[PDB]
Amino acid sequence: RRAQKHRLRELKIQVKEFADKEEGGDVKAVCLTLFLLALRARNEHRQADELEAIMQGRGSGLQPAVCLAIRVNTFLSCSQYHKMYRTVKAITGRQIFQPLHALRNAEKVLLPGYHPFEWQPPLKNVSSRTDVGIIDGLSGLASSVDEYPVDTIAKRFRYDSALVSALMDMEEDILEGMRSQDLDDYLNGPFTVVVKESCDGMGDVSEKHGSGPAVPEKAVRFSFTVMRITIEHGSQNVKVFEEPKPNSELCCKPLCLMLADESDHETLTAILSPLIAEREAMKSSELTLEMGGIPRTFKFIFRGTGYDEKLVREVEGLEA
Amino acid sequence: RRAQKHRLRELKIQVKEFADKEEGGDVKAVCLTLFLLALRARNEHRQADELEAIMQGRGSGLQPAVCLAIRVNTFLSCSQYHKMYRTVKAITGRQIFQPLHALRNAEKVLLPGYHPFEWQPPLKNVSSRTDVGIIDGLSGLASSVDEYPVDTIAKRFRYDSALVSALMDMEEDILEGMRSQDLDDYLNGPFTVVVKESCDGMGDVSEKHGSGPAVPEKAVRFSFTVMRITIEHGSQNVKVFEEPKPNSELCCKPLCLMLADESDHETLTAILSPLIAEREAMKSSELTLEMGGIPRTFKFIFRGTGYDEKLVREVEGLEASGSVYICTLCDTTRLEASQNLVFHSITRSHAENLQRYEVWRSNPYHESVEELRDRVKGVSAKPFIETVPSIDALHCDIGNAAEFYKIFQLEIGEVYKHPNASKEERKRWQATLDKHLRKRMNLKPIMRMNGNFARKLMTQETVDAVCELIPSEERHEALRELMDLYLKMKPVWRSSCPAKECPESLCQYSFNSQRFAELLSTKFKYRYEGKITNYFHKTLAHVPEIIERDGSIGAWASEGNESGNKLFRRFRKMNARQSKCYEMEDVLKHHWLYTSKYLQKFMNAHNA
DNA sequence: GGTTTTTGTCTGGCTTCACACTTGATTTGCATCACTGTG
DNA sequence: CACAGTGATACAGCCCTTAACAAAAACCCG
DNA sequence: CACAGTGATGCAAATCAAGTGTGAAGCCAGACAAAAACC
DNA sequence: CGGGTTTTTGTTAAGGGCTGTATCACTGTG
Ligand SMILES: [Ca+2]
Ligand SMILES: [Ca+2]
Ligand SMILES: [Zn+2]
Repeated sequence: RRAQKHRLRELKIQVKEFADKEEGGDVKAVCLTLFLLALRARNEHRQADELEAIMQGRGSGLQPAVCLAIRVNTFLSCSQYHKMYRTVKAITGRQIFQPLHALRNAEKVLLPGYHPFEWQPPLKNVSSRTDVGIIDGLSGLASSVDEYPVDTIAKRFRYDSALVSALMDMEEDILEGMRSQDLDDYLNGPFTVVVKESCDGMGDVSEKHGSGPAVPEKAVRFSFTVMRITIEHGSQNVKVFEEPKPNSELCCKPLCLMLADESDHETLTAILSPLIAEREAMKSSELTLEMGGIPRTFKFIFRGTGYDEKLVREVEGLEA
Repeated sequence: RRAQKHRLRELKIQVKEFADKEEGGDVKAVCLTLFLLALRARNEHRQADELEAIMQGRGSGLQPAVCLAIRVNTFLSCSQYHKMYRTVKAITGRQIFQPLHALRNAEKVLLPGYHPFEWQPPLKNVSSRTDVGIIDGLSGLASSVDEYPVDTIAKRFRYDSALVSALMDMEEDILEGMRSQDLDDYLNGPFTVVVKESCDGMGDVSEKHGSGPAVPEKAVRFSFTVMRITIEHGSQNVKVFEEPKPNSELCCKPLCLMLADESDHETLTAILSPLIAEREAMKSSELTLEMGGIPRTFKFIFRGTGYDEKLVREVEGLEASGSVYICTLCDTTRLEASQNLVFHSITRSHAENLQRYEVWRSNPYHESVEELRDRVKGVSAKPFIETVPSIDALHCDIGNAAEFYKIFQLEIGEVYKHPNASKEERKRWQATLDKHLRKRMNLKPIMRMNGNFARKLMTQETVDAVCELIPSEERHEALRELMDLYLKMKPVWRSSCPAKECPESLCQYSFNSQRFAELLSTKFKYRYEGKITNYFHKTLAHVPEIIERDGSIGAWASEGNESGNKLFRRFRKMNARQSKCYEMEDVLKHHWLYTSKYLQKFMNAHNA
């Protein structure tokens, strides 16, 4: 490297002084172009195509989004992925899989708290901030010695931000659906979105050791799916996206996981009150989101169909 | 392509004149150097390495062996690997990975039954064929409706085939160790191989649907691992290998997997008889096997230590498990063991148990039931598996920790002043002990005691948190000193090399044992007058003798077999066919592939 | 209209990739089989 | 002293620019 | 009428290795000649 | 045999950016 730099001590100087004049000072692009022309003069076309793919990250590389998709949908843990990446490094020599920090950087885009959303009218009792991530499910429940004892752990997502992330994960799907029925592409009619929220407790979940309250060995999950999305066109309505597998495990997007008891009622109400408040506030509100270069509005219709009979009774008044 | 030549016309002239006058005339090469310099300055070393690889010899494409190694060690299943390979191919273009059929072809080298071998003394009662794979564990037992009913599903490797597969998987480690010992390389002396047999029966395995016998919901695994390999040189032998993690899940090798009850002696013996026949046949023979192009001979020394207390009682011939004869190494009654607590001797063996069964059956002296049992020292059944006298470290620790838990539960109630207590009092003692244990050291209450619970409860903070609930001070000091004694005792029978990393502890074990025994006999007369646990008996009597006889206690423990049991459920649920007739075979093959070591060095290529 | 950029061509000569036929010889892809797991 | 995870976080290693100087290996010829 | 596995088996589709003479395409030489977006 | 010339490789310190590994309290099969 040092010998090449010392021999090439001037060539960089005049190529950069020309780049400052002809282009602006982008030495990498002009050097790549000159290499491509040199290869063409030497008559290698497949090699030039491969180099172009490499510069575009197609011939190799496996972009971090693709690597994260592989790791997540292959049910591979982070440590196992690191082992596989390290051994592929050592053997092949190139970088076929991306590093864990790159995966984690690409992770933040899909998680809630990255896109900007504005409400009109603003949601009642819901903050207008657009960077809320994983918040405590207790909603700041009083946990001193003087009040009702708390023995639950709950991490939950704000309902509106979670809906924004779920809608943005299917941006291409919504565009394709709107293209399929020969509608426009920049149409910004008010979308009508129906969401099936399902809550069901579990049993025989092993309580762990470690610092925390006397947590019972029961877990209650809250989740929602996006069933269908429609736009208002002309006098009637037309569907854009319909889930082909409504009962699959790939559509039951989680919302709020608390390791509490289903039979216990006070803690259940305390933890699930904020979500119901947000849902009631959003029942009559309009969500604005920058959907692929054109702002479009959203509407929400909620159906609580995914409850078993015992929880339905325990919630909606009925006894036993 | 054409509209970009008129920015480069005014530059290629000086580029090529410089190349002619200084480099020699090459333009593509000098531009390669310039582009590498620019890319490395821009901090695009990934692209720089890709360009270097593509311009140099193309290293694209992984070997089927390394693909299989990744697929097995990264805990992956065939369908997930297939979709990973499909997406990688479809996106990258070139086929970096290798297909499932190629991986399946490449995995026949490691599985037993593909390499040639022979025995210099022809083994008795077993075929010399060298192309046997997974053979039925039932050994062709009669399944006719008229015969004794069968309810077991067993798939099994032949013992010598598994041994030769393991040995020439071990081949390159053996060669590397031989080089590292400053010896020759092509020497072919009588190798001695020491292997460890571990057997344990599990529970709560979910029986599947489908055609098959009335199989129970219990499983028994029979696994072995290679510990030491030695070869003779002049007047001494050299340690050609030594297992670094004898208790890991990467060393125990599955050999015979069956779904049968541990205590169902009928089917247990029915399935394990061929294994003992093979062990007896090959315990007095010699194996000739090529090793890197040069034949080498193998001797075998066989030891059984991976057996739990109940399984030793069942297969060695002791009464049931409780009896009055408590130890599996010495013939001493529970009361006599409770009064002596110090001095004993290891005096049981498989041949002694066989002859004692012969005496019990024939009754050569015309004597009654009680006196005959007294003469036969509790042997009331004929043994069928040879096991050496040893101690299972994990179960010993678990039992000792449970006993200490009960001692704390009693002491927080001061039973020494209240000889009579009620069930409500005992329940309240248990509840307060659990609450304060949680509050102080933060352990949840459990009903079956684990080993992590043992390790966390065997601390000084434990006796601290207990004694802050005991009003008296004499109990405080007694518990503290007993706890210190136990912590000084534990390292000896839990370390891989007791004679290396714990010399002072090993030396002081005897004095600590005497102090512990007399402390119990004096300050704990309310628990240990006329009765003591077999695990305390073992720890206080037999551990130094076993150290002197063997070399280490704990390297032969059942930690590896427990880890294999952990792997068994994962393999059954994600890496095996979900049918009652092929699941066991698939689990056996995948577990053998995982425990293979040729597929493990590939994932440690980063240190090369 | 001026100015600059962007494509187009010119003929002889060079290299570089695809194929024209045939017969095997592999490698690779995907459907089938009776089952599980969370209730 | 069971041993291989399990994932987020933070610090260390390696390497790029500036520019002038220093230690070291290969031929030429008196 | 849940749905994503679970791995071995087996047949069908795809790719290729062997022989040399073609075509078909990209590019090199330095120079001349029309379209198109800002004034 | 050794200056003399030419070429190869490294070195000093201030910053930026990617990459690798140790650390934290825990898990499970018992
Ligand atoms: Ca349920
Ligand atoms: Ca067991
Ligand atoms: Zn004993």
